[PDB]
Amino acid sequence: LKDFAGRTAFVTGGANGVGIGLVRQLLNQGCKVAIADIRQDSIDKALATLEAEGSGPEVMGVQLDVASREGFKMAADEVEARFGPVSILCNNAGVNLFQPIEESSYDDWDWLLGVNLHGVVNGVTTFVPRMVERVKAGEQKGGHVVNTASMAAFLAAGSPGIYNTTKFAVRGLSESLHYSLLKYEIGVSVLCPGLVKAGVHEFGMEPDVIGARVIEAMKANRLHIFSHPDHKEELREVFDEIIAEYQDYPKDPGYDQRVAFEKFRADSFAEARRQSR
Amino acid sequence: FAGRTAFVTGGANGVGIGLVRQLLNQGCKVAIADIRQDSIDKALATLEAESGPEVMGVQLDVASREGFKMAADEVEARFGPVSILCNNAGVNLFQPIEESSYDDWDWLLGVNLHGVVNGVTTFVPRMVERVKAGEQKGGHVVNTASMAAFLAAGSPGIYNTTKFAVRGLSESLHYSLLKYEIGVSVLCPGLVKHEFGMEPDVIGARVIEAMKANRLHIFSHPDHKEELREVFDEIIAEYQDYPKDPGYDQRVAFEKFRADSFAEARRQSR
Repeated sequence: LKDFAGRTAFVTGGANGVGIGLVRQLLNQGCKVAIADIRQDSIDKALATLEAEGSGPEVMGVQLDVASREGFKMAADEVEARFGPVSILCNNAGVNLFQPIEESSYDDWDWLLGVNLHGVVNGVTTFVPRMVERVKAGEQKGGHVVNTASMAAFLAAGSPGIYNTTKFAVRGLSESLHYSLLKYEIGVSVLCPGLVKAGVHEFGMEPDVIGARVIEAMKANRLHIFSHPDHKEELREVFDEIIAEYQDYPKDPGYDQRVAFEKFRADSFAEARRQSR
Repeated sequence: FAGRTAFVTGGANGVGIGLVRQLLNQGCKVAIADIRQDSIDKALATLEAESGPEVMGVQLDVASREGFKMAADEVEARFGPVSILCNNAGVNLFQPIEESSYDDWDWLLGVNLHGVVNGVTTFVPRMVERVKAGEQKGGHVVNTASMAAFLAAGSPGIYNTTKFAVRGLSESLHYSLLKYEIGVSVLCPGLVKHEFGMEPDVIGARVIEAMKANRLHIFSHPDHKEELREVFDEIIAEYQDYPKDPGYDQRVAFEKFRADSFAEARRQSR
């Protein structure tokens, strides 16, 4: 992704937290940015303070429930009418609920799936096919999709069960999209933060620091953005344990033929990853 | 195992019928649930051709929450409380995400994700209440994901998305159910029997052993171990040796703490 100047970006959950940091840093790269958020009140305050920062003519707000496919289309059309084609999409909207799954209701699944999973599906489905059409037409060159997952996309304990489910799903979506969009040179990253700012609420990473790390990772088309170096050792141990779960099973009939074919699609996939790096 | 009742979705063939047969061969009573009536009937015919007083069939669209509830009720009215749940229904679609419509998402999410959500929401609270009442001891939920829960290429994008989600769901439920001694496994097979795919009976047999160990990931296939080791190495290699940001020292002290607790839960699990 060369040069951000003159590009239009759309950021869901853009009104605060990780979102406002992304918006600010994109602005700092010369992007026009639309803040999309569920609450009009949060949007107005974000716009107020970005105007106070001097970015006024480069930002707009659009009230949006990311769970709504209809709403997402209408919001995209509005932003593209005002600021022109969007080539950067940050699906950053998210909600949480600290509960194990066996204590969670169908209403709880619907609420979290709508915002955390559908929001990303809807963002991707609204914008990516537009991007792909513009690229095939020579009307767009390059672009990026950043989806905010979590370290919960790797490290899943008992709670928050539904959250961990939606974050693993966002990771699988993002990894798949990353490989399918290489041919169009649209980048895809999944942002996997730890704690964002007992004093717990106090020592989380600053959204602006996360934002800077994201911009650099987008420039690299880095698949996994580990904004936090915190979990490296733990994740390595978790990985070692999964590998340790392989059992020393006997060859079933058809094994040699199957592995021969398998090493074949394995080669094509390692080829796709090698081109990604 | 003997005397337990199991409920298997997509139970009419592939992996599902492998699990059904092997579960039947441990002395379980087994309900085959599947969306297609005649599939069920074919499976029931094959199995009678081998006891049939211990197997039943129930038509079910796993995407339907009301349907799942009624199927659960029917099974438990005839065979008794279900203590083994295999959420094994699944569909695939070989397409990248940017070429997939909302209808494609709704279909695959319906079967592959909502199926597991519905199975778990229908049955697990019943199991937990019974464990709490001292009416049930032990139990198991096996969810069929795929090696696509680990190895996600451009296609099939929606399929990979649903399988990551089932894996994340299974891992979370495994840890939360430990205190009720209800086991949870995610079955991650490679190719199933098209002439060199693994026999479903062999997958089922390996699943039964893993259930007894409460093994979190069931890698039925030795095939992918080296490939997966490589993927994990590349993921760790994406970590960036970033500078210490403000609060880093406190934050990392806290993370070592919750990691310690989590590492403890995993050691207990093993």
